[PDB]
Amino acid sequence: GEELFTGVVPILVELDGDVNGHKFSVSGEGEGDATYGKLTLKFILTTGKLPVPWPTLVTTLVQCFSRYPDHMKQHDFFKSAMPEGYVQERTIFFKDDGNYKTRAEVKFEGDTLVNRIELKGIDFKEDGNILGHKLEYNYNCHNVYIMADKQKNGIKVNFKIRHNIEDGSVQLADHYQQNTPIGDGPVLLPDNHYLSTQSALSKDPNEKRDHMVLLEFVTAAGI
Repeated sequence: GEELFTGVVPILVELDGDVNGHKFSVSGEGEGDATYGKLTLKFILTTGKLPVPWPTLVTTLVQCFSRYPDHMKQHDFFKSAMPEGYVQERTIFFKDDGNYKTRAEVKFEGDTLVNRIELKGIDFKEDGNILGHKLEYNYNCHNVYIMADKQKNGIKVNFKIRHNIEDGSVQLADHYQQNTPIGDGPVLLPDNHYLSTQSALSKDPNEKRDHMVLLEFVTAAGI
């Protein structure tokens, strides 16, 4: 698994979502440098209207591209799971608003690491922060504490996101995630540790379409 990320690995992201009955589809393209922990990615609205601000979809739209220093390479579940992949299942709640429920399967189609997603979002208020587009186009460093689940030969990941709002307030969003290998073969089940995470949103000055340009850095530590 580790040996498949030695390089700059191309990457594709297909998203299908359905927020309060608002169907859409997104389509990301970019590479990933596991060595540098580094993601570069253009996103693209392919079908329909976007009922949600992009920062909401960030954590949803490849933890196998996290940098693991040599002394906890024996903790890198995401990459051992390869090339057959893993299932990443999340529910995100939004304090005093709705929630997303998220299934996705991540794996190589040949040389291309593919991330294909179902999303479904319910009980968002027509005049709330989310559907109202009340969110500062930005993103803050976050930590992702990763504990094991021998029970389901997988991992369990608690973290929260502080979405900046236009007012000055914050729209927190509690993430409950569990990752399980698609194949049947042995994986590395880490000791307790986190991933320090950095996301920078931007725009293509030459893209008429509704898109996101995203530079990420994910390094591990803690151990």
